[PDB]
Amino acid sequence: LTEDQGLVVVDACKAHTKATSFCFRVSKEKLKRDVEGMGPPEIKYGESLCFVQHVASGLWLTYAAVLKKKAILHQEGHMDDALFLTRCQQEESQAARMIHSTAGLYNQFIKGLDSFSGKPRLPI
Repeated sequence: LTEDQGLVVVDACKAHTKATSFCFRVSKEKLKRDVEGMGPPEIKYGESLCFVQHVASGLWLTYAAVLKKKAILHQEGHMDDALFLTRCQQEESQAARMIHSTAGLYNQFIKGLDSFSGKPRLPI
C-alpha cells in the first residue's frame, strides 16, 4: 500500500513493513501469534476463502470494475471477492525464483554493457 498509490507491487527494501503488512481474514469482520509449532491447520488450499487486508489500514481488497481489471484495497468493496489460496507445483515454483535471480543478473549485466558502450578506455 504505497502512500502515493495504496496498492502496487514495489521494490522490496522500498516496501517497509508498515506499508505492506497484508493479511487474510475469513470474512469481512474488522472486529496473538507464534505456535512453534508448524501450528494448527487453519487454512485449506482450495475452498478456504480469505480476503486481503492491509492490517495497518484495515482496507478490504476489491476490484474497481480485456478483463485486466485493476484491484484496489478499500474500506468495504464487493462481497464477491472470495479469494482462496492454491499452491503451485515444485516443478515451477523453482522456475520462478530461477526466473528472478537470473533476470536480475542479466539486467545488471546489460547495465554493465551500458557502462562502456560508447565510452572506450561486470559480473562476467
